Amino acid sequence: EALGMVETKGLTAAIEAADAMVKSANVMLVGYEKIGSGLVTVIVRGDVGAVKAATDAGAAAARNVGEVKAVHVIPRPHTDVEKILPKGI
Amino acid sequence: EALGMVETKGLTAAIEAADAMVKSANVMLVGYEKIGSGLVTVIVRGDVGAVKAATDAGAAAARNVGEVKAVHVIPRPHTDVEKILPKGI
Amino acid sequence: EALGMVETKGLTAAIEAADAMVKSANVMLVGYEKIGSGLVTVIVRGDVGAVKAATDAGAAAARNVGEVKAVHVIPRPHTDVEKILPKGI
Amino acid sequence: EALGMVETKGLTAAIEAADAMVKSANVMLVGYEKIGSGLVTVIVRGDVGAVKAATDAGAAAARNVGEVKAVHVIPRPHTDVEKILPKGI
Amino acid sequence: EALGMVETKGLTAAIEAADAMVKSANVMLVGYEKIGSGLVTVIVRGDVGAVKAATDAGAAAARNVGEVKAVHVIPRPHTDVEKILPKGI
Amino acid sequence: EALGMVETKGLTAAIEAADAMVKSANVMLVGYEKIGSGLVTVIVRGDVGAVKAATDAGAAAARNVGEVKAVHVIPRPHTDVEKILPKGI
Repeated sequence: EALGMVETKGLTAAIEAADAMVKSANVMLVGYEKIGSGLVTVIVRGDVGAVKAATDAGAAAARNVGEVKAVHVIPRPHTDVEKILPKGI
Repeated sequence: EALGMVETKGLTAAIEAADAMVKSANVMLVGYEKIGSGLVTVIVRGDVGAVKAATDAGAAAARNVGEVKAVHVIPRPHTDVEKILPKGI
Repeated sequence: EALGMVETKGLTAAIEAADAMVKSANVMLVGYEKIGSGLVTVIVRGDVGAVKAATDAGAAAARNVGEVKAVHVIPRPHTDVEKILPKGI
Repeated sequence: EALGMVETKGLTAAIEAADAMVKSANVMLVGYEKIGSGLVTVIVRGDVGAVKAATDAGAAAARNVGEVKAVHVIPRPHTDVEKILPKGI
Repeated sequence: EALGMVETKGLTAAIEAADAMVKSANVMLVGYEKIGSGLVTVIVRGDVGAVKAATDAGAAAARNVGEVKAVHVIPRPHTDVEKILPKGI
Repeated sequence: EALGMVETKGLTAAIEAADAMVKSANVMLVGYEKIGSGLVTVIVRGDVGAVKAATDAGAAAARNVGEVKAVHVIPRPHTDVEKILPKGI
């Protein structure tokens, strides 16, 4: 299934991206990852069409609240890449 | 229930936002999250009217003590978004 | 009881603030919190008069050793705010 | 076996590097390491030819998503160096 | 007993300060603390005369290796301040 | 025994320093330490002659891959300093 990512500087902007993502399309929220430096990445899974719409809506909503750094979609992540992503853990 | 967020650079400014928030309106303090880089987000729950007043009072009080980065309100966060927020944990 | 906070960039300046605080007035040292980015906040509890004198003495002593970021006093923190502060833990 | 490394500022750019790496050549994804400051390093193992192609494809794909910091290949890491690398842990 | 502190940006400069401190005077190495942002503080205990000589020698040696941020001596730290310092833990 | 240290900004440059160190002279790799801010220090032990050659080779190799911050050698670290260094832990 497709992979969606919205990366922000600040947790507030992230939470906004998350909410806007799940509300906008039929994607499931995997959760958020923080790599320090105030960087937070929100991750969602679903069909490519859904994930694309969600990520667009997420980044849009996030820019209003804070600083958006990265936005990307992977229609079909390699299986090995799955194991470095959470299921919601 | 509504979601309120005040994000500051520095814990001191955050504590001020927190105190001012709960004192100003009938919101419950969920706690604070730190994503590194000195970024701290204070989270509260309550009715939209309460949360809005609290967050306004929080950011105002916080700017006097330190550096306010983000302030946002979500009147009704998606259920999936609930699980990435603490209850007070 | 009153709440006192001295926030510094660097642990050395913090330790100086701490020592100067407890020596200056009758406040109890709750400990120090670090939110990353080199930010360290020293926390004390006591009567408002004591905490005010301590924090003044703390920030003064700290500026000589390092970089002071924030200094604040809350004469009576809301009860909910208590649970996000340590007792000395 | 050869060692491949792609280091990015941001987790999103890293995930892109990872996916592009395993899809491009026959390398196994060891995982990613984060040393703070938003720095994330994706690690792969395989034959030198495979690892070289993967890392090229990884950095290329990553620059489109975010900020690439370092890209390196070690055809035969010393055995002692093995123990400071994960197996996928 | 007296308290000595040498704070550096980088672990290498810190290790140099530590070695130079214990070699220079009769102070016991409590260890080092890191508050993030690359800030590392080396802590020693002993008589004020010893600690003063050690810290001077520490900062001198450290500037040659890296970046020294803070250097301070507390001839007699308050007892409460003791509990926020390690014994070597 | 002698102590060798190579400090880099980024894990990739560090791994390169490590590999180049053990391959260049007869030093044992203690491991690497990260103090945040992307700072990583590679540590090796051996005879002073070996450690000196290793550290030279390490820093040289590391500058090609990334950013080298500090390079230092301690021919005979004080015993107390031993306990703040890993054995390979």
